[PDB]
Parts: sequence; structure tokens; C-alpha cells
Amino acid sequence: MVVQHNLTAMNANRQLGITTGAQAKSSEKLSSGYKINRAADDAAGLTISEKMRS
Amino acid sequence: MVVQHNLTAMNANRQLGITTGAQAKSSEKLSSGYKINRAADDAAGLTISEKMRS
Repeated sequence: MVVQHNLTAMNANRQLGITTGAQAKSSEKLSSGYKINRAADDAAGLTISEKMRS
Repeated sequence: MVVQHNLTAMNANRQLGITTGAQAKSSEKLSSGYKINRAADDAAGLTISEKMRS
């Protein structure tokens, strides 16, 4: 083992970051009840929806 | 189910409107006693009924 860098943990950490990212993306859709809150969800769908809302 | 738009209720609402349109257009004829109350009912029979009243 290397004492100086816990590379077993830094990957568990990076994967935890990807998972807590996907969780805050999901939680927002449930609290707002919109699948598309920003263009980064679905740019054609944000655009198409504003045409249809209008 | 989407929480953010109850489309079965918007349908039942939009059909309830069409139904109580038909109900109020029937009710007017029963209370007044005339089939043609206004020229939207049929304009040939409004026109002919004024020539026959005349």
C-alpha cells in the first residue's frame, strides 16, 4: 500500500460526486414537477415547449 | 402520471363546458317558449318567421 495517496478512496469519492450530481438533477424534477428546468436537460424540448406554451 | 398537468381533468372540464353550453341553449327555449330565440338558432327560420309575423 502507499500511505501517501489513498487512490482506493479518491475513486470512491469521484464516483460519489457523479452520484450526488445525478441525485440533485433528479430531485429538482420532482420538487418542480418539470422534466426540463434548463436547456441543459433537453434543448430541443425547452425550445419546442416554449413554442407550445406560447 | 404527471403531477404538473392533470389532462384527464382538463378534458372533463372542456367536455363539461360543451355540455352546459347545450344545456343553457335548451333551457332558454323552454323558459321563452320559442325554438328560435336568436338568429344563431337558424337564420332562414328567423327570417321566414318575421315575414310570417308580418
